[PDB]
Amino acid sequence: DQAGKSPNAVRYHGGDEIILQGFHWNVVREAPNDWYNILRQQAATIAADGFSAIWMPVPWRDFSSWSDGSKSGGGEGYFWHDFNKNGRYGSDAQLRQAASALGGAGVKVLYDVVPNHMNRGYPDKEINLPAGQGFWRNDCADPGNYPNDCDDGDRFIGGDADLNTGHPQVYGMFRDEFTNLRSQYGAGGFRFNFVRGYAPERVNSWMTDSADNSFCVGELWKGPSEYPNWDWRNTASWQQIIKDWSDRAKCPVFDFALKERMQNGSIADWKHGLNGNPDPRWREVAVTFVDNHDTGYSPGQNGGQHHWALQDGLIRQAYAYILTSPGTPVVYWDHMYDWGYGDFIRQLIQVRRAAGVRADSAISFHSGYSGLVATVSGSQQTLVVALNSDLGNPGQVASGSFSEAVNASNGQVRVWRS
Ligand SMILES: OC[C@H]1O[C@H](O[C@H]2[C@H](O)[C@@H](O)[C@@H](O[C@H]3[C@H](O)[C@@H](O)[C@@H](O[C@H]4[C@H](O)[C@@H](O)[C@@H](O)O[C@@H]4CO)O[C@@H]3CO)O[C@@H]2CO)[C@H](O)[C@@H](O)[C@@H]1O
Ligand SMILES: [Ca+2]
Ligand SMILES: [Ca+2]
Repeated sequence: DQAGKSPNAVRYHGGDEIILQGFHWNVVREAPNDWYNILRQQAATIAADGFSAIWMPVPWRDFSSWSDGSKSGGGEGYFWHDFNKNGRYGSDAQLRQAASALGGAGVKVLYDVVPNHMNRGYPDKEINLPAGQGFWRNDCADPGNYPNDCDDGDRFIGGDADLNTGHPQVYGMFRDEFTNLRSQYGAGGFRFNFVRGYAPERVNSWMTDSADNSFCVGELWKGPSEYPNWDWRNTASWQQIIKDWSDRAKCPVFDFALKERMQNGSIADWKHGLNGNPDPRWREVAVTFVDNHDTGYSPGQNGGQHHWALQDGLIRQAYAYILTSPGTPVVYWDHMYDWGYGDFIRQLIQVRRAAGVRADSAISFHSGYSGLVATVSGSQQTLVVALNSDLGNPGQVASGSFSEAVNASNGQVRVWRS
């Protein structure tokens, strides 16, 4: 496991990670207080499957609850009240055991952290920040969903639970928790939630202070149309928006550019995500995914959130693409362990590793065939990927001797190695 910073000092940890998203939306409902036991028991399996890191749920206890019609939720971690680890996923003791098992098996543990807001109204919590001291966004005049003097980012819905992450004392509080997670809970890095809610630069500061050499990823989900009309971003590509955040936070960013193309474009257009960018400084910072707990379905209740879910007919194609291309891929718990795509994903992980494909590997797209046809220059081997294509043989598009590595869904998914 190579472990440096990119040529632009972005914390991609060598550019060779393969991450497993360690949970789905309904875990606290389906395996109440048992999740960490489940991960401890699966640790060896996860490690054997080929994952170098696991994205853990928010460790901070969440006893929130909400409901609007048919839809209900809470306790998943995004509306935590204090840093106590005895939450709905399991106890502090179980977390430590879980993190120890994962780490023991060579899997780095990445924690999901929510610095933007907290469950302000929770009657029994260990963290109580009073009003009138500048700890909250609403300690200042709050016009709309725009930075105010108490919060240099967007607000979460109403903004009444938004923290002034820039307040010396709030910053310091998060800083200390990140260091704790690293020193007693075996953190190898963090997944930053709702990155639109506070300054990119603050993420860099936090990383510098607590885990400079760790892996980090930011969740920036905000389209061009969400920026003000006078902002350059209102007319920029999804790629430029996430790339800009990454340059400032010095952390890799979720490829929402690729996700938007998977949802709205044709398969041939998948070449427009950040990870397909001809400049390695651009594609190496992309953190690719097919679905997550927000965008995809989850076993259980209401099918989870499914805010921007990939149709089942493209799941295999979607995984074939992210596992064989540049950037850093993320595999969704469910596709891997619930829905039966596990064997298929296992195969591709092996292909990725044997070819020596990494964050900055070169990718070329071929224009003369239907579907998506790409040539990937791994450090060990060259890959020819043809998805929903009429391509006849790898030799039509690449020089060399190729063997078939993957052939699934009636040739809709084909991968060849040199
Ligand atoms: O006190 C502040 C606000 O509190 C109340 O908000 C409720 C929401 O109405 C609920 O829908 C819910 O919010 C969830 C949200 O549904 C869920 O997607 C998740 O959101 C994450 C998401 O994973 C991710 O995309 C990311 O970008 O950030 C989001 C925020 O972390 O988690 C949310 C929190 O559980 O629950 C909240 C709070 O209970 C109230 O209705 C508001 O008016 C009020 O302003
Ligand atoms: Ca690494
Ligand atoms: Ca905010």
